[PDB]
Amino acid sequence: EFAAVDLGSNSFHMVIARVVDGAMQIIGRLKQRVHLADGLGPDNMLSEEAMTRGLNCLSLFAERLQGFSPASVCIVGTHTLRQALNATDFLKRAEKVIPYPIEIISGNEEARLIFMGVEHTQPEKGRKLVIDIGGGSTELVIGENFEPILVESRRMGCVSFAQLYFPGGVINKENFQRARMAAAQKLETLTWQFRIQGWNVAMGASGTIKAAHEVLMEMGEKDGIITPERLEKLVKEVLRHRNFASLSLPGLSEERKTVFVPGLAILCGVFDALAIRELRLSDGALREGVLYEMEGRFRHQDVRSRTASSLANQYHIDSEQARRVLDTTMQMYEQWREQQPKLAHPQLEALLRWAAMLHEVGLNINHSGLHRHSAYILQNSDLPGFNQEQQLMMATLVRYHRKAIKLDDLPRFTLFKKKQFLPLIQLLRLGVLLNNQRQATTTPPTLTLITDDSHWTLRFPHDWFSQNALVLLDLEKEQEYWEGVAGWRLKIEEESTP
Amino acid sequence: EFAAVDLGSNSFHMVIARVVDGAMQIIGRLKQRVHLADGLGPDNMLSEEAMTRGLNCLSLFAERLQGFSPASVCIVGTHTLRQALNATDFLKRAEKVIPYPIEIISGNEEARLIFMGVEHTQPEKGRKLVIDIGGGSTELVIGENFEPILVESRRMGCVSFAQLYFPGGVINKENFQRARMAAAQKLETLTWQFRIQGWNVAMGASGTIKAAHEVLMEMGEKDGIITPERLEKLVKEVLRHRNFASLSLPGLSEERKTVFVPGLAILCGVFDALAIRELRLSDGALREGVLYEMEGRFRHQDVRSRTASSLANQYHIDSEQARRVLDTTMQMYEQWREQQPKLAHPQLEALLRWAAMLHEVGLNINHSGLHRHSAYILQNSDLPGFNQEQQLMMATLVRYHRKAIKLDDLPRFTLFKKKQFLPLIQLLRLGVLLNNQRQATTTPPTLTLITDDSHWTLRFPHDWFSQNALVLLDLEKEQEYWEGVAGWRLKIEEESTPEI
Repeated sequence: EFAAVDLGSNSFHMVIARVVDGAMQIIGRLKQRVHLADGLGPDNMLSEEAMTRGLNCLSLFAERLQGFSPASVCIVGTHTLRQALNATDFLKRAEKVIPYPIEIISGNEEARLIFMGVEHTQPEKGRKLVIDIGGGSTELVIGENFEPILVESRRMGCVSFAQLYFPGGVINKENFQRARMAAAQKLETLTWQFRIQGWNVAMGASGTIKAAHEVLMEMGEKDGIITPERLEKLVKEVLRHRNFASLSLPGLSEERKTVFVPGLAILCGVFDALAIRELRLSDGALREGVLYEMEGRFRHQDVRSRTASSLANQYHIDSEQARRVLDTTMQMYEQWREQQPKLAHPQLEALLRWAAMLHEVGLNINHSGLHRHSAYILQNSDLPGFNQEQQLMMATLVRYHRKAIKLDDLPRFTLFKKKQFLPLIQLLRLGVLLNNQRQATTTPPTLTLITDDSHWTLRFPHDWFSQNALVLLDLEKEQEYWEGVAGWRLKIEEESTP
Repeated sequence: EFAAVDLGSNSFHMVIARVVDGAMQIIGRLKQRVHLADGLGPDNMLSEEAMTRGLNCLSLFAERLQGFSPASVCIVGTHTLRQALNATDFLKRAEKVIPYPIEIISGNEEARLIFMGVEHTQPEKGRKLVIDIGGGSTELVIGENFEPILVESRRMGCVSFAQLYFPGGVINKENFQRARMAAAQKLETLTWQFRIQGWNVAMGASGTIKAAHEVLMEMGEKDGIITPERLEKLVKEVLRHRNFASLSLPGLSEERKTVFVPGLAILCGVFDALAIRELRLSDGALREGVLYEMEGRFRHQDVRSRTASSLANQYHIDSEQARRVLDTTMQMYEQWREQQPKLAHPQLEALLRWAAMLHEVGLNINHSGLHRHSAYILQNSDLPGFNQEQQLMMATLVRYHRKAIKLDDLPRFTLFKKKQFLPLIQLLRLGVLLNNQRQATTTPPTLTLITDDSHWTLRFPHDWFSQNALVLLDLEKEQEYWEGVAGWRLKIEEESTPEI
């Protein structure tokens, strides 16, 4: 029994499901019109009223989810929480009304998941184009057979476009055209690329496209296909009205009336830019993509594994070295975990494992400043399957893997605590250093790690450094590096005369 | 007549030559101890006394090069200038005693040129290992047929290791032992790779290795080869003495006595690390690499072209887009140039071209923040042929090619002035944006650029924007960007004359 929750701009959505004989099956769906993006202002601060509204919904969502284990639930946040400067404050307050962490995801991860949701709900063959127009952002993907090919997101949605192009809710040809051209403008750099890739079928998701389809059926269209001609009919109808408040289109809810016009403008902008001839509405979207992702992970299908393996190929990472560092780092990790079990968490363990595998990702840029270059790539790339904090954590572990360490600029995390991840930096630094000689590395048959808080002792075999003098110099340098970090101390020992 | 000069950490060097019927004819060579590296204090600030030694030598060099045009001289700076936090002060002071710009180059670039100098001087067949121990850095290169295969540089040299391991010039087994191991420690990551790669001959360059060779010959070794056994003989002779000041090995100058022991220690460490059996002395080194490069550049052969084409392959850059943006940018550049020709410079022209060609290098990191990611790769990668300022300038042009612009964040340059390079940023921003639609781009048949200092007017064909609405929106956003930059103004016009 799983649940996927999507904290969007216009609404918060939830889906609950189970798996029977390998097949997914929906138990319940929940939706509450929260208007999170409405509370977003000039300074990009969520208002106290919108935050109160959202907290009230998460308590209701937590009520429905009473008894669900953290593993059976995924809550994601999108455009509005990506742009809110006080996102952290909302997240922290949310902690007291819903016991599952909120995971902010990037626009390109959101687009990827929407595509997966459409693909899993709409299992119709062919290369698909997937469009999703939201309250704050718009996603566009071309893919086939659950494999994305092109993935994009743009900061345009019905809420933002309402304020920018329809001040006070005013409807006219000029306001509409400006909004439509603005939408095409945002797609300028991808039109040739998307059109030359092409698609067998185009599918549209979420509220704006759904309303467009419903108004068309109300206005006499014989089938549900959205076409350039039919969109022009919708525009003509819209322009018969002077304001969003008097937008009396058959089939529109009072709520949809506040955002339908800017949404339609973006939709027209999309069709204009990509020259879509036929678009059908999909019942799948983000929450379904999330639901299928979490389920695949219970079956040990984790796209992040593929992400890490593809990064290794893209950047020509020495796999033999990656594996040496991983083995060394994790041999020490198991001991650290053994001695401080309350601080060890499987999610951070996974991130440490990928950090070890990817610490040399920036080598093809330069060995000089390698930790900074590796961190640059990991922090700024598109990493399918990673949420924002996971991505930033992995980059952070890599950022501090060698040379002088001052933790002045350490990022804050809502999902991870310093007591849990600082020791992973210590472990990775030691794991890397011990493998400096690459293929010439002599690996000790045994290596004992003894921890007393952040005062660590590494005990090597009897007389080991007599044949590994350079390693000892590297360790003595690391001891000096740890002296800069308050609380950290490194001691090196060797087993005594037998 | 042309000359190559390098400002090292112990010696400054020069070579003067001329080309006769396809052949390089070396006219003369100069080596002068300056020991600039001794002036590097704990805060990495070059001392006044050291800067004065450097400037006095540059004055002498300038006089030697009287009548040489700037195109006929290339001066490069290595380790000491890379490390000096006040390098810019020294470079500004040098402007008054020698009229040629001093080009600081990376350790990697230095290593590459050293290998090139050995190859051009040692016309011998085979894959070569090249070791060069300077006063401040040590380079190790494996290459063949004038192409480097493995290129490395480490921060260890005969001047720097003197202070570090032999304080007060005190010589003893423990001090020597430490220096030798420290040199091996710096080679940790490259030994296996280098040893597997192998070489048909090992060549050594610069003063430390030349001194080791000269002392061995004076000791009676039958041939001039440096071997591990012979190095142990040198070490034993060295340890007989208590100080640099009393190092009476036959064949060492008083100047060489001050740095011979730490250099010897590094040499032993290199031999331990790479398992070298025989090291032959080469008389070619960095200055010869610079010299042969300058010569190729007269014949329009520039390794930077290969560097730019290699980056395009490495990062799968769209060549059609690169070409589109280059053409657009350079068509406006020629108009800019003709309106203020004094402000144009061949060097900066070449860097704008390459910036246009490589502005999308960071696309594999992300489509968003492209200007930042592209600049990051260009700023931090090894780019053969480029000096530090050229590399940073090229990366800077790319860094500012889109989005909000803030001139207060620009880096300083000794070689380029804002009046010469800010218009390159303006040209590139325009060239890129006019091609936003890629292959779907509509290229205007004409495009006139009119400049009034930094108030620029772009004049498009009659009625051009009626069929290119998105391009106008992009240009309007660019106009807004310039309105936030003092003195910069963008005006967009259409020719007013109707045509049939």
